[PDB]
Amino acid sequence: STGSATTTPIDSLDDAYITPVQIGTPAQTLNLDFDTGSSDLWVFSSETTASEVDGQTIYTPSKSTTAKLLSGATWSISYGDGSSSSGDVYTDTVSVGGLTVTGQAVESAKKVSSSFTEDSTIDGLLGLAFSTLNTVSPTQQKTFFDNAKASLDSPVFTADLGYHAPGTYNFGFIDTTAYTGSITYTAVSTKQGFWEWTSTGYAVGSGTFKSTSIDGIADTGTTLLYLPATVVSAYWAQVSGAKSSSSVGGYVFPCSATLPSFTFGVGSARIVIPGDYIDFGPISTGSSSCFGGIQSSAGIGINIFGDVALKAAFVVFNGATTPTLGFASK
Ligand SMILES: CN(Cc1ccccc1)[C@H]1[C@@H]2OC[C@@H](O2)[C@@H](N)[C@@H]1O
Repeated sequence: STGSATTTPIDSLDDAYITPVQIGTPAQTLNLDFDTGSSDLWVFSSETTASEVDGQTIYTPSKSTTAKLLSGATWSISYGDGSSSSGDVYTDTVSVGGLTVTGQAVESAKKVSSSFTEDSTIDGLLGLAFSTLNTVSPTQQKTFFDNAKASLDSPVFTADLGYHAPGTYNFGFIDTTAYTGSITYTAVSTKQGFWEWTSTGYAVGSGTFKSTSIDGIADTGTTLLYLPATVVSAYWAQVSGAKSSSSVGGYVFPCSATLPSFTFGVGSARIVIPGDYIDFGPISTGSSSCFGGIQSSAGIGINIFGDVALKAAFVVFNGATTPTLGFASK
């Protein structure tokens, strides 16, 4: 089998991407944030505290003839940005872009933090990291990808995120028309449950490439590119007037600036992030200070190749027995 679904930015800044997902019988379509940095599929639901729902589409398991309570199972997750959610669990039929999994754990939110409530366009998350990170207790549950894997033509999914435009998540096949040149594959460590890999270095604009190992994770659920402070300082030093602002929470730059590109290494290959991708606009409406798309990872504990990096590439998440990651230009 295969699946193919379009993923769409939630706003004009590409802050996140939503992908339609069919849950239950008859189908209830929810728009979920596909997140290669976590491993829970959870949704706003008829069980979510009423005051914490503001415009989201909810899953109502009582209206699904294939929904079954996973008795005794609960979940609770806290993300790196300080957001959180928790609840109980159903199993149900879940389809993404024509690919169907029966008996998928659908984690029903009873509680969500303010950041989720305030985002009316995101009806839940669909985790695509390794199932070892799944928070369901006392019986850990598998991701949609893990459940689908044996049935897929190939045990892979791909992320093809657009810049200020829709893109595509494919399951079970590699669309050879979707990228230019060749795909360069690189080793993955699953020791922390992430798609963790090591970039071979970086360049700023037309500058010389710096060969240096940068360990990080491929995370579609993170908006920006988080890299070591040395790297990030070298980038913003090429933008007149750019500075790190404690009050704002990162590097800002004059909105009148033209941003340089940023290149990162994948083995001997190079992925170029255009400067425009690194612009996240005025810090507040009408401000002439703009927020940077490359930020320091120093306060995170891990480097994160988020959407700013990933949208510059065609990315293969290879879930073979020994997983790997592939990057191509496009
Ligand atoms: C749950 N977050 C997305 C989100 C979606 C909607 C509202 C608020 C936040 C992020 C969070 O920031 C980085 C990391 O954790 C990421 N893997 C996760 O997807």
